[PDB]
Amino acid sequence: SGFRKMAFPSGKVEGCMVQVTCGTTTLNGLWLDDVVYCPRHVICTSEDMLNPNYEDLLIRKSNHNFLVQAGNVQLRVIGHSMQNCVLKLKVDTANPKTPKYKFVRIQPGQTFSVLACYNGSPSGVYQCAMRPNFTIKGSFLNGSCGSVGFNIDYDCVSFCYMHHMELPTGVHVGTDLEGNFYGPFVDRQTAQAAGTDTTITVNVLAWLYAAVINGDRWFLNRFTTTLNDFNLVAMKYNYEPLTQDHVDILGPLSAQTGIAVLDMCASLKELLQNGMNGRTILGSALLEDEFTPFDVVRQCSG
Amino acid sequence: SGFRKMAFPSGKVEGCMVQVTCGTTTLNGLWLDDVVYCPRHVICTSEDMLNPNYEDLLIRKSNHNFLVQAGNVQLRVIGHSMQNCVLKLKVDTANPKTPKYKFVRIQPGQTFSVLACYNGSPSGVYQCAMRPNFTIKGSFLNGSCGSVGFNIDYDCVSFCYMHHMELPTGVHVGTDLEGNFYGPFVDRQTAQAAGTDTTITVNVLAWLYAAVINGDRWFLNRFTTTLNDFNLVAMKYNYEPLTQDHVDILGPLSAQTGIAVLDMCASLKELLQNGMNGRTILGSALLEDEFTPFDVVRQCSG
Repeated sequence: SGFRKMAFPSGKVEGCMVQVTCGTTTLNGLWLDDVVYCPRHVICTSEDMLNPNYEDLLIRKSNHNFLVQAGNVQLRVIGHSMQNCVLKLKVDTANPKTPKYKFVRIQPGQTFSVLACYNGSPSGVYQCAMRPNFTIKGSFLNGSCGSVGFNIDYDCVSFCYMHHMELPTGVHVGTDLEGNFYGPFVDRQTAQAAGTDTTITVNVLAWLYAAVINGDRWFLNRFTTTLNDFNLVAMKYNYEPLTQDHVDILGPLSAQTGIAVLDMCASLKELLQNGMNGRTILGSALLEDEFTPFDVVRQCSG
Repeated sequence: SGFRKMAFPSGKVEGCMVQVTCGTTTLNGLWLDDVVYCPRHVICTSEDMLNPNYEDLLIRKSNHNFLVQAGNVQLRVIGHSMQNCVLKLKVDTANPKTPKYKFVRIQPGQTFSVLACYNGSPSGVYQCAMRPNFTIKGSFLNGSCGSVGFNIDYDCVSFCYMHHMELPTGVHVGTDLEGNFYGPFVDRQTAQAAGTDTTITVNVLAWLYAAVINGDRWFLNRFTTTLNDFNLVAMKYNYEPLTQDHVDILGPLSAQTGIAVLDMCASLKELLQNGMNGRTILGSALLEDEFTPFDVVRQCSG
């Protein structure tokens, strides 16, 4: 037992991380087969980032302007291409360490592991959620751009995130591996509004189930509720509205615990309206929304 | 910016994890050079764990009773030995993936990454602290025994923990890699008292520094305190007493922030006596003690 915010083992991704240099700027890239993926702002000076014309800036670069280094190995760049906001550098060598992989565009509220890297070298791994407003609350310093987020499904690494920018607000934004930003953001150093965030209700419910499974039951109450009544409270507290799809996803956890989804909603309602009276749930004094129903089942069944 | 509970990249450790089977019991082992390390209770039935005589139980085993599997590879066991509470199985092949490594006995209050494994396969990685009372609050299911905790220092993996048991209280206990338990625990299924825990004060101070660095400054106050006055409050709140060694370790963080250690102690005092008034610090509604001063500096300087 016990419940931890758990990342995926990072080895498979560690083998794909490289350093990419173009003029003065250095950041991380992802080396899969004979392609290196990295943020296209690797081609920008710090002055350029105020208002870059990426097409013009890239036209001034040739294959040999891109300096790609895997550990001490140098890769030879034989093609370059811009797809949305990623650069794809064709290199002459297939990464011997390419895992089985897919590129996926995750949905807001889903979770993934981030391997934070600097200069193409891994620093740490942590689990995080794509917020409803498509930001992430990460740990990313200068040089972390191009670090990637992923999930693992048996043997297969599903890459879902490439880090591009820190907003002035301190939250993080980035793209899928086809270079499309999550959310309304652009790769330019301007004020950008993320817009209102909300709490991922189905994940909070999943974590309350996790808590019941682990012995934390103090929040179970004698009430129930309706979907529409619960959603009136969700709206007041800036929780995402609960739908039947969410109810369905919680089914297995409802079955394991013998607690009906709508009864758990009633417990949650009481916590929203009354707080936690200084108590804790799985060591948190707040309601945790960074576990999905799948995260909880994985962790509970090994 | 941003501050996350960050594990070390696990690849180097993933390559050393194997499955060890002896009679019916299967758990994880650590394959380094030509030795496999695993918990000695791999030789126990579930009945044996009430009161095992490990010497007698092992005398009934031969090299060929130990079934060691790395992925699909089978290792051949050519020697077996019990050191304290670990078994050391000599195998005929050196692990080609042995990283540079050391075995270390960490001190209470230090942190490490855990690669949680089942059947010799990695499931997840997370960061945790050795509690003052030498337990850990992990996520460990049946089959996770032999999973290991580690730190990485450049190229070198310092293994510090092997998981052995879940206490009835739900906390986790284990050994260093020489097989000596941390704390007063034994590898027997009996009630075992962990004894009073306390909060790792120097780590809470380190995390308040982390918060200042990241913009969370609301808790900075106009007071200061003495070491002895602060320690009178620490004792009341079951915080470890602060010493000058701890003050010294916080020096670099005091320097970066321009906040004297004793002034940060005064902020902490006020939080202990007044709570957090429903506020948060780095997204936590509680005082976090699972970051060491070194953890904070690593994360702040990449």
